[PDB]
Amino acid sequence: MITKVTARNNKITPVELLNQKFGNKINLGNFADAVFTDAAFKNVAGIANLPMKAPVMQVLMENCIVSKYLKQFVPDRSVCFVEEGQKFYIVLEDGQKIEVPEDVNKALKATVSDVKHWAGYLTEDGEHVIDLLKPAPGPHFYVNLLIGNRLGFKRTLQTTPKSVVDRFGRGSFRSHAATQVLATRFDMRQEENGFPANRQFYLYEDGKQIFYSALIDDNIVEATCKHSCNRTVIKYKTACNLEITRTIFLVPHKKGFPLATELQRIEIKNASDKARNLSITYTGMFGTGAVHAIFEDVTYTNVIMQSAALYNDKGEFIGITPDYYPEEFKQDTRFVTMIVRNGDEKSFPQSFCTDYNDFVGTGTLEHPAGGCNLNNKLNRKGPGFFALGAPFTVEPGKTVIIDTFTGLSSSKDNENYSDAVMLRELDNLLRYFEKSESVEETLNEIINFHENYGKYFQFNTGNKLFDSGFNRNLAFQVLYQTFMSRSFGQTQKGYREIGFREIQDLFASMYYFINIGYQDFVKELLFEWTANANHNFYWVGKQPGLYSDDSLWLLQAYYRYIIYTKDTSVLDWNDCLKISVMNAFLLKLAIDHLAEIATLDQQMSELSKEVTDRIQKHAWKENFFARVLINRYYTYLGAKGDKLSADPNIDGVYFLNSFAWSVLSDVATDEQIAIMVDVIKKHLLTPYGLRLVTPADLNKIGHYFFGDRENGAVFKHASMMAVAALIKAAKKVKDNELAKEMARIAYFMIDLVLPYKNLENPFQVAGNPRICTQYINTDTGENIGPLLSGTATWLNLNLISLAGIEYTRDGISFNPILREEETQLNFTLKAPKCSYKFSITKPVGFARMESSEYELFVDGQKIDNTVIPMYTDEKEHIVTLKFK
Amino acid sequence: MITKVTARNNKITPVELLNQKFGNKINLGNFADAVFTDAAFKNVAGIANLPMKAPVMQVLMENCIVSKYLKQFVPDRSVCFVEEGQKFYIVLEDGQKIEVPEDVNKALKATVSDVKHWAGYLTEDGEHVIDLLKPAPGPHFYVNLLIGNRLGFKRTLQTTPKSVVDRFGRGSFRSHAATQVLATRFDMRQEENGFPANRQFYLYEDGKQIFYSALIDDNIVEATCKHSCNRTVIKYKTACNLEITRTIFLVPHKKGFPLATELQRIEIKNASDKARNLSITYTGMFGTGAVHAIFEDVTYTNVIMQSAALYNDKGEFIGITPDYYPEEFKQDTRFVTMIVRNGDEKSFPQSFCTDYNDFVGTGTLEHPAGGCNLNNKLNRKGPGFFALGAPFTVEPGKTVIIDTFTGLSSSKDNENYSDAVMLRELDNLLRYFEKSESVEETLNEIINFHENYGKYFQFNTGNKLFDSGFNRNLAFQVLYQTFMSRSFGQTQKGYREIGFREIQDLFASMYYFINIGYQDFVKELLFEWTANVYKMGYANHNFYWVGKQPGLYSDDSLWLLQAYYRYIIYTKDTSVLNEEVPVADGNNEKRAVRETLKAIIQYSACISVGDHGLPLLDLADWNDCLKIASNSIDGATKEKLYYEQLKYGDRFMSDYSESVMNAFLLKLAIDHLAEIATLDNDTQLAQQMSELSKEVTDRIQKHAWKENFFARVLINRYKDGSYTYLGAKGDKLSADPNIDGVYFLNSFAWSVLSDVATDEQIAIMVDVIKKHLLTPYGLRLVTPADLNTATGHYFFGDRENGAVFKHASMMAVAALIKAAKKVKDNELAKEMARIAYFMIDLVLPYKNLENPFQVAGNPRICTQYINTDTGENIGPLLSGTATWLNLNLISLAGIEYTRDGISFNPILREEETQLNFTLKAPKCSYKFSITKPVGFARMESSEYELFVDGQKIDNTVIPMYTDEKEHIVTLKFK
Ligand SMILES: OC[C@H]1O[C@@H](O[C@H]2[C@H](O)[C@@H](O)[C@H](O[C@H]3[C@H](O)[C@@H](O)[C@H](O[C@H]4[C@H](O)[C@@H](O)[C@H](O)O[C@@H]4CO)O[C@@H]3CO)O[C@@H]2CO)[C@H](O)[C@@H](O)[C@@H]1O
Ligand SMILES: OC[C@H]1O[C@@H](O[C@H]2[C@H](O)[C@@H](O)[C@H](O[C@H]3[C@H](O)[C@@H](O)[C@H](O[C@H]4[C@H](O)[C@@H](O)[C@H](O)O[C@@H]4CO)O[C@@H]3CO)O[C@@H]2CO)[C@H](O)[C@@H](O)[C@@H]1O
Repeated sequence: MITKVTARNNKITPVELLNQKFGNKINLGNFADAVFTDAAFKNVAGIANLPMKAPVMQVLMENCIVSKYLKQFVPDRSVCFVEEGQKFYIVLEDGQKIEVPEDVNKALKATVSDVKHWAGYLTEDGEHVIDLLKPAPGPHFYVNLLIGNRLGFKRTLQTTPKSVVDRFGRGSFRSHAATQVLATRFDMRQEENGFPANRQFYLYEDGKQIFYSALIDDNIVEATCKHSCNRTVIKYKTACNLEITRTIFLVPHKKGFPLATELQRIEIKNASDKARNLSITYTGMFGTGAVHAIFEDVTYTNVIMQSAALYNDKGEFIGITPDYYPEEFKQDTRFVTMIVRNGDEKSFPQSFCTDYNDFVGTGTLEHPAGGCNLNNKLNRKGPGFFALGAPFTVEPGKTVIIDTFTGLSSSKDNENYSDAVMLRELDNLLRYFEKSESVEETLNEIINFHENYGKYFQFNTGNKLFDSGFNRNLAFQVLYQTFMSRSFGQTQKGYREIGFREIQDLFASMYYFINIGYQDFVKELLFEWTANANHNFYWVGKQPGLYSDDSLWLLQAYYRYIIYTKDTSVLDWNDCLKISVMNAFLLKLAIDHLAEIATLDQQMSELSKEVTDRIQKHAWKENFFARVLINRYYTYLGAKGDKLSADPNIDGVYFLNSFAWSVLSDVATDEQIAIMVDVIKKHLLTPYGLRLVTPADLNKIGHYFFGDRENGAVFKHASMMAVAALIKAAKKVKDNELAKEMARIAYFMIDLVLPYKNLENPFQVAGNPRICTQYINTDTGENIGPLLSGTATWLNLNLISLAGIEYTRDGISFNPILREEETQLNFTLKAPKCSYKFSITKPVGFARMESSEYELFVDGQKIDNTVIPMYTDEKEHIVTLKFK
Repeated sequence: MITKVTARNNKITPVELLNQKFGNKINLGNFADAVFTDAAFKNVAGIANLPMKAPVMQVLMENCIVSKYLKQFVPDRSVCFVEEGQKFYIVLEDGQKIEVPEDVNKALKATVSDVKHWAGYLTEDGEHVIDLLKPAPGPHFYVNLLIGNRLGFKRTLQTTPKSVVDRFGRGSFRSHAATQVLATRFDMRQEENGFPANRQFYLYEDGKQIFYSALIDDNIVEATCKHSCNRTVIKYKTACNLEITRTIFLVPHKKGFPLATELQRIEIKNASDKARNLSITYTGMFGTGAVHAIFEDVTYTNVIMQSAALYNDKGEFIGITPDYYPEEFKQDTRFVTMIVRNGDEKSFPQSFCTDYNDFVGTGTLEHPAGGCNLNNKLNRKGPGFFALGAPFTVEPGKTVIIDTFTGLSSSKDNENYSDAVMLRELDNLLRYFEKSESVEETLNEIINFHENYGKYFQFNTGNKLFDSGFNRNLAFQVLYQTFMSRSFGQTQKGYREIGFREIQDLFASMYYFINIGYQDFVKELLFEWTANVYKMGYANHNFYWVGKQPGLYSDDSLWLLQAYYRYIIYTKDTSVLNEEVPVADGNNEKRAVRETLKAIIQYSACISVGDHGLPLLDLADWNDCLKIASNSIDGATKEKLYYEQLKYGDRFMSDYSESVMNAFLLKLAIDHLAEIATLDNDTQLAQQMSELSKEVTDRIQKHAWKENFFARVLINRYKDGSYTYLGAKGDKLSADPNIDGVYFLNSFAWSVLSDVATDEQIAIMVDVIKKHLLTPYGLRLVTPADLNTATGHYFFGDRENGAVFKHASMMAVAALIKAAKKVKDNELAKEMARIAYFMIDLVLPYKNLENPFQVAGNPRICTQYINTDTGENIGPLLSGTATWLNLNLISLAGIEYTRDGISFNPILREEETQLNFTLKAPKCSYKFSITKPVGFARMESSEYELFVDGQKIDNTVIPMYTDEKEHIVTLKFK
């Protein structure tokens, strides 16, 4: 009797119904937004001719003038705007082209001003400049990830602090494990990582509120955000003529500092002719110690703690701390402090509030009722809300600098802990940043650390956006994922520890660490993983012996480390495949790796010959290597004749990782690779990339709609593993025509993963332009989070492998697979005791050493041997490759 | 180097520093608010002489005029306002009383206008009228609880819907178990039960936004909320001259309706001379099916679902539903619908939005950017946000009525479920409420159900606020807690099932149900609880659809007997005693009630006992924070380890700590079933238990009576014999230099309730109680104690560390009232009634409105405990307090059901001279009326005359009449 139309419908879209109605009459261009005027969907309102896909109608409807303008046409009939000349017209379906009124014309020119840049843009350094007024392509697009630095300090892996910062500075900030410094929010929307107050502040002038850092109002003229490598800067310009600048970053560790400390510097310049008397109120919510109780018992979280005030030597209030009664929540101690600088004169906040209800009162968080006058009451209960108030004058031209210090001390660093330990460490901190210049110096310390960390591998291509993306941005993400695994990002908030299989992240970061003299730290990591085999850990281990794969990955870390350093003085993967030929390929590589490890230190050389011939005989099911080999009852899963498909047109399930790992372990013969590549291109290759698996009815042996995650998505970690295999095969195989095709697919799939290209057509693609995301939805092509993904690790490994580098017993095996369009490729490479300056020239077309003729020069002299040795002479070597 | 001042460590308060500075100079009155002008706390700003404690300075600082006025005095020096004459003055500490400016005087008169009513007020019907502008005394004070009605439908207890509504209509709404219809919020603040959008709406006029139901702005003139029995009404009046009225209530169940449906009727009257063209946008967030994932994986909760639109026969959009992919989240199907009425013409919404980001846009939730023009896009992802838009004209004088229908259908009612089942049921619903009058009729159906449910017991005292509080409000809470236990309120949001020991709630509601002809439902409940008992005598600890954790906590089983006893005695219905009920042990096996009650007593008396005869404690008992014993055997560990020793009757091989509380429960359980068996025409089973109680009693009173007080846990486990017991003189377990031992209030209470303690023992325990357990804020649960290695979780005053726990303190009052009727000493009896009435005045919700910003709580609903530092009544609003407060007030009024009928023995207050109440029985009625002179009076001591329909009976027992006529009972104390 009653109908149900879901979002996924073979039905027509607004833009399709715009073309069906106005296609022949007006000129619509390559792109055009539109929206339905009614709930029955019979009519549309649209705008013709945009420079890209964008939600222009959405932003148009925010203007009241345009909404009320359409009232005399919609919803009874359909309409479309058209930009003939510089004056806008409205087209009715009954012919007439009416010239729109001047106020309606005012909006339409302003709205369609810079649609090509609505998603922001990248600098030459790969920083994302964002406009706070424009809409987001998705929940991760305007997000930045910050990280501390605990290198050369006790337990780096567990203690290094971490925080997430969106374009308005919103989010949350953590110390060791899941310990919250600022409150994380566990609500219905991805967009809300933190409690809304976190990091925000108000400014008042003579009683009235004139500013709120999370509210763009009529008084704000310019408002931009620049996300960069390990800091975020947000600028504003008011109509009243103030230039406000927020800078957020995490403090790197010094002797005697708190375990976790986040710094926000707020500059305020008075650009007008007269001086102004203002006041700041800085707000935020501390995270609870009793995180589980937020669900089981919110009233418990409130009664177990109380607010406390902090005072220096001179009896001056400096800030607020939450004080807990239970001993288990006393092992961490939080704080927030403020320091107002006014040229020479440092000062502290003169008022405070610690009850959200009292602070907001009659109003809202954007316009509190009790915001100017704070009541200075310490709350007997939680939650740990705070507001720190201070007045200041700013003379005309001069700038007032306000520095905040939110943070945490902990028993995990200090033996015999108490709140007294936090009090010592907070003093150290406030002493260190006494002088104003101190903060700008520590920032440049951070900036330089990363610029210098990235120097291990630097592409000098023509495309500046690729170079910065790889040299700064990707390098950083791979660093970030070494410490954090998949534990903390925008939407990744709940308890995921450090995962055993995220040792994978080390495979890429290892060479970067060693080359800034942290070979010690790389050893420290290896052993901490080696200690466990277990499936998870942080301080102690969780879900022990759960997954079959975990143990096997460890060998690949040791192998990579040992081979690079010559240091012998050291000694299932799919989370939705509940029912392993993959593990056979891991073990085979693990056996053959340790064979190479032992020689450098006959048992394993023989063993691999047995271990291989087990798989290739029984696991090779005619057309494709199997995935799960059932010997329990249905003979197998993952080939021709498994009898487990959910597609009339496809015979069987085909797992991409069965191909990938057969090649990576050197099991599959050239005949088998050429057969699997044809299977891959038929089914697993889509317009949006290589998908993880073909359709399959696992009920006879889901959670997501088709396209998301496991049900047929382009899972980018798995697809980068396939590219790793394709690149390996394109170097080795006999057939050059196959080699060409495998490199064709590798570079095709790389262009769908490189973050910077997300800014080409961003309201379709989304993702994040500086940070690799998890998967591409195969209905929309939308890059979906989280921002923590093995994609980056393997994207890093792959680009370098394409560039030619491959570390072996004798040194570097150099075998570059350039793009068919590229004629030049240049990159600097570092080694522990030397450097290299690589430079490859080739004619247009496919070229590799196994087929094409070439000359290979190292410091003049011309080696026919493709291996380049690891020099220890402390000098930049010039390597040149000329393909004929 | 750096100092740390905590809230509790902070020496002087602002009001104390106001008195230290202005005490001798000005007159400050009994009450006065103040605030510190600086962070060092050296100076204060205050207002002298308020009619009660109130946060007046807070509300004063919201006014900009007054904030800037103080800038020329604070923060360097201290200040106080004083109302000398009708002009306000500011007093400096350096003498001068300066007359404040006229704009500052304008505010101060307006602010201190009605401080006596800032927390609202109660009507004569016990409805709480609330002002949306004034601040709340606490997070539960302006909250109301709503409940559906599944009586005479499949699985009442599990399927009855429930919702919580604050003064702005904010909150969340649930169907069976923890299934969310509207989104619950699991955040940092108690104040936020729901997603903020839930139940709110906007109104627009000619492009602009002119209203938001959760924002009082300059355009709002009047804005009040009236919380009542099972509905909430919120009224507004705008400057532009609109009279907006929201009415929220849950629909009672009809044939073929959805399992859960919530109705909000929005009336909008145009009081002005000209007609207006407006539009409404109604918003809300559906609850996720994947509730766990909100914490573990928020992105999962979003991708597993998508929005869907609903259309009727005529191709007209009616509303929105969230559509899930996983089969496990397809077993419930949600909806929201709207119907705009404009006299004769009913209509549906013309637009919609389902992406929070698109709807809010550049703005905020209070002022969305995309609010007037909705984009009609179905979201491919969650979460389940919705906005339903409709235009309408309202002629001058006429009213536009908008009715919403948010709700849920489910497989738990319907066999072979799909989304098609929800679609059938939504049609039924929208057919039923087609006519406009229909909704006002179903409301009056609800109102009448409760007015008529309450008629079981009605006080007709002088105090109207007491009467309505007991007759309407308490009655309702006790109903609400029968269905919901402690599962769903404002702050009680996480998974708590139906607890076995919350059968206690039935003890009070039972007599109300039977007297509206739902003796069937009362039987249905009894059996559902009884089901969870095993063939042995132990039982499960909790349940919802299936029951779990058998014999885990030691008390649970024993409470069931008190339910059966109370039911049987009231109805004389031994036919329940011979009925077969599904066991929790194995197979599809039945056993008779007679043996299910025989086994329960046989377990706690013979099987699971210790050294000195009394029952074992296993893991724990009634106290949820008394974890002690090492290695506790489970109910079916013992059913496998009782078989091990033997290779009925003989005791279980252990030396575990014996719960002395459980000994009193078992003793009453044994003595109750003794009374049950005799009435079940049985001389043998009565003779079985009659002897048994004599043995069961003399076990306790000999070994458990530790000189000055009955013990709590009798530890019989340590070989060396250091620790002989817990809970008396000489236990050697106190954490107070000035007190010898731990003293548990429930050890007193249950010794009296089971009729174990002699009059000598009661008089001794009452002196112990008054020394330590009696505080200004009531009877506390236990004295300080180093039970050690677990240390405390709460500061002193909250919950377990020395709070006045009101469920436990009402159990103590039950004992005090019992003892005040029976005992020989009238001077003791007097004193025990003195304490009973003292503690009752700290629990009755209506008295919270006397000094509410100190006391908080909630004026219509009993809360959990009183903090003994502040006197603040702390939530949650679901508490055994109400159940026992109900039992206690009735027992004080004289009523006590026995074999022969009503044992009438009233303990009036010493101030009261009159007391009248109507009582209902299954086949008759009573009109009680007691007159006495000022002073203490009881039948055991004072002389009296007792009249029943004229004639004067010397027998104090009044029989249960079956003549269908109102009997007049009169008591005159000389
Ligand atoms: O394997 C590849 C890669 O995966 C990354 O792993 C992800 C998976 O991609 C993803 O499918 C999986 O998701 C969970 C989800 O987080 C849970 O919340 C959800 O829980 C359901 C449960 O399944 C139901 O039975 C129950 O009724 O409700 C709950 C929700 O309340 O289950 C799904 C899977 O079934 O999450 C994985 C991460 O945990 C990894 O990061 C990477 O290491 C892997 O290599
Ligand atoms: O006994 C009287 C009465 O109690 C009511 O029960 C309440 C108790 O009053 C209350 O003290 C208790 O509080 C819990 C709290 O809800 C839990 O969240 C919490 O959890 C801790 C845990 O203790 C730690 O070990 C762990 O590391 O962290 C979590 C928090 O993340 O534990 C406290 C107790 O210590 O809650 C009880 C409700 O279950 C009952 O309703 C009533 O029946 C009793 O008569």
